[PDB]
Amino acid sequence: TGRPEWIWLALGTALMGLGTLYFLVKGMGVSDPDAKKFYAITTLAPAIAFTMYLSMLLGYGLTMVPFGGEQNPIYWARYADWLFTTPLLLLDLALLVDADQGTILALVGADGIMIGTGLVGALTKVYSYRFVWWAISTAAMLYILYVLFFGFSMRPEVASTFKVLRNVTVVLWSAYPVVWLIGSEGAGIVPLNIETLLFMVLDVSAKVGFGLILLRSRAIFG
Amino acid sequence: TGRPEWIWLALGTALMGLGTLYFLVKGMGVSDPDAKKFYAITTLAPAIAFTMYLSMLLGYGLTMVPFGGEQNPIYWARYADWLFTTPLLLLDLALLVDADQGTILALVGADGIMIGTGLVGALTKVYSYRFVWWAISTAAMLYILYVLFFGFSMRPEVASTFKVLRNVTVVLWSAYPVVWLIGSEGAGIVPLNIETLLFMVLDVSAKVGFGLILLRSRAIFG
Amino acid sequence: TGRPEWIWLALGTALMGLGTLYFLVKGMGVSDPDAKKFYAITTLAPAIAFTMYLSMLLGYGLTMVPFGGEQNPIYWARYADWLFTTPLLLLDLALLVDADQGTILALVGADGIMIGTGLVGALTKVYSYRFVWWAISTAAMLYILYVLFFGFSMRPEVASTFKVLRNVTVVLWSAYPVVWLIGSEGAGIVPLNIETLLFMVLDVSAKVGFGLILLRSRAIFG
Ligand SMILES: CC(C)CCCCCCCCCCCC[C@H](C)CCCCCCCC(C)C
Ligand SMILES: CC(C)CCCCCCCCCCCC[C@H](C)CCCCCCCC(C)C
Ligand SMILES: CC(C)CCCCCCCCCCCC[C@H](C)CCCCCCCC(C)C
Ligand SMILES: *C\C=C(C)/C=C/C=C(C)/C=C/C1=C(C)CCCC1(C)C
Ligand SMILES: *C\C=C(C)/C=C/C=C(C)/C=C/C1=C(C)CCCC1(C)C
Ligand SMILES: *C\C=C(C)/C=C/C=C(C)/C=C/C1=C(C)CCCC1(C)C
Repeated sequence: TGRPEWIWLALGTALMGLGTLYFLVKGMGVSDPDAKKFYAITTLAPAIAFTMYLSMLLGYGLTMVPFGGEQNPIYWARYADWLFTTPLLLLDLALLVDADQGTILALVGADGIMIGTGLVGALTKVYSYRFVWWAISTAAMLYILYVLFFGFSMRPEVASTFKVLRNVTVVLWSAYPVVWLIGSEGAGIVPLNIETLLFMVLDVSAKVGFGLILLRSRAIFG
Repeated sequence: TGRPEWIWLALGTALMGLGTLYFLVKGMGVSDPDAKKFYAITTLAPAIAFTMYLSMLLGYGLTMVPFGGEQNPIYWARYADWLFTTPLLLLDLALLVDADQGTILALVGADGIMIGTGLVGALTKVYSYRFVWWAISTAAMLYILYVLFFGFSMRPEVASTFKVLRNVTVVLWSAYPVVWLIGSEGAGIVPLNIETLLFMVLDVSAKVGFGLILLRSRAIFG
Repeated sequence: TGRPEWIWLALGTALMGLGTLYFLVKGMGVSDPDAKKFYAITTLAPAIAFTMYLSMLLGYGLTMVPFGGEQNPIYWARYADWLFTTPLLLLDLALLVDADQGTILALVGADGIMIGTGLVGALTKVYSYRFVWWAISTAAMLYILYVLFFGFSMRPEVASTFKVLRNVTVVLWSAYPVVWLIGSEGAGIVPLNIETLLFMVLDVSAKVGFGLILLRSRAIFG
């Protein structure tokens, strides 16, 4: 359509949907409780992602925010996307190590403050305050990843599995605040169509790729 | 008032409130844990429903959406209603059969995508895309009901109880996407005042009736 | 800034942030599960509160509502604040006595109807209906506190601890609907800058003070 980033919203819609289906069919048959939790958690993300990517593609997940002298297109559906799918990722990581509730409660709460303050940053009309919200949202993320290491006697399956998804996690998660800071929402260094592609690349890798790495091990079975 | 559907919003407000009270007084005395969960879940729905029906009655739960050449009155409070009360219904059904977490997580998540995409459909200005959101929301519902049967060794109390509320569930739940598709939100086949009545009839039967069928058995006691 | 209540939004921002930090550092080291839940719950509130107080301070958490012949400044971030932090308080109180799920589900649900209908009251343009929402929100709160006493064999630690925070709870919680009713949102008896101070005084005492009373006892340790 008229928006150059359309192609990347369409490709991400497509990869999120083909990914959930894969996951659905993959999930049919399974009857292991625990396994019935990663499939759930793991399948729902691009499931939710699918709808949120489609809401962007069709234009619903978009709003205009004025700042720095203009009308900046802002896809709030991302935050609705992540606010629902980041704890799924942290729940998959959490259940993985068997985290006590107090820390899981601490992770999703920092999580909604992370997405929550990320979304506040996204829609704040005062340019310099956008970077205050980023800094608090980055400190919460920066907080979560700190727990993601020394925040916690596991089986060598889930654990080695835990190294991967955590390292893929720091790099992936930390890449998100850099793309925000450099794209149209932040300094405006990188064009929205490139930022959209970077986010869809992280989202598909986060949703589908990270998905394709977790459930393909017996780290998930009880 | 000026809106012909007012009478049905007022009657539903009334039946939701008299229903929660019934449930409240009914619930006082009870000290069985499990039983303390159906009363909770079961009472809260028309409790929440009451407030959401009243917000419609008083006009707050209403917004105007342009499409197909006009300003269509849209009661978003329904989705806020269902987004909060449909998992209560699925939690009552779920706890009922004792569903593992992975499937309960899978049901509420499809559930918020169901209400979530239903609400997206409801407020999307592009007429043909409204029917795409309906189709995904119907596929999630269509998904949930599929689990509602072959998605799972129970006592003959909860189980026979489970036949009822599930069958009342498929017919009730499946009636909702038909009323949406045929009313003002969808094809506009049926007037808003008739659609409102159908929804309030399903909502009262869903909230109060379905309520009046569950807790009046020892299928709920531990 | 131009708003006289700014000073109180700035002080509350500050006290909420210094308070979470205190709590964070206090929380580092702890490895007791249960204790890892009060710190979580307890720390997150002024954590969330911090961001919501800052969103008010910077102007984001504010909207204008017309009624009684004018444009009344309304800080919706409070409800987003409380909707997220009141169940944390009730979870701290709940876990404290070890409440069965049915009642905890019943408390947060009345809770979101309390904040939920409080927020509806806050943004309703019809003046007399604002007081209907207050009355339902007060009845839910009035409901929660009723459970807060006779809504439930505990250790003399958590229990005596329970007397305090509950009594501090009724007075604190009940003070909130009085400040609402008397401030700019309600009868307009008390100026917004005084109402803001009263709420920040309750919020800081609720978030930080109530915080500073709970975790400083072994009522929290397992
Ligand atoms: C064969 C299997 C395992 C999966 C393929 C199903 C297709 C849809 C989504 C999965 C695609 C690829 C794996 C995810 C990995 C990535 C790091 C995602 C970023 C790349 C984006 C475009 C490149 C191609 C791919 C989408 C296959
Ligand atoms: C006597 C008991 C069990 C309940 C009556 C309390 C009143 C309020 C709500 C309950 C009403 C009726 C039972 C619910 C069943 C229905 C299928 C609802 C649809 C009907 C709507 C109008 C018809 C009358 C009734 C509301 C009694
Ligand atoms: C020394 C410790 C325990 C705490 C101090 C850290 C500072 C920040 C927040 C804590 C402040 C005070 C305790 C909370 C109690 C109150 C009833 C709050 C209302 C008072 C507001 C202003 C008065 C001063 C104080 C904020 C210290
Ligand atoms: C969908 C999956 C992933 C893991 C999404 C993760 C996204 C982030 C981790 C976001 C952090 C953000 C922060 C830290 C800074 C401001 C805005 C963001 C929301 C992009
Ligand atoms: C309040 C109780 C009940 C069971 C509500 C159930 C409602 C639905 C099941 C809705 C499904 C919808 C779908 C399937 C299609 C588009 C829009 C709806 C939200 C009405
Ligand atoms: C942040 C901590 C506390 C305990 C906040 C508690 C707030 C209330 C208890 C609010 C009740 C309200 C009611 C009862 C009446 C209408 C509006 C309010 C939301 C202020």
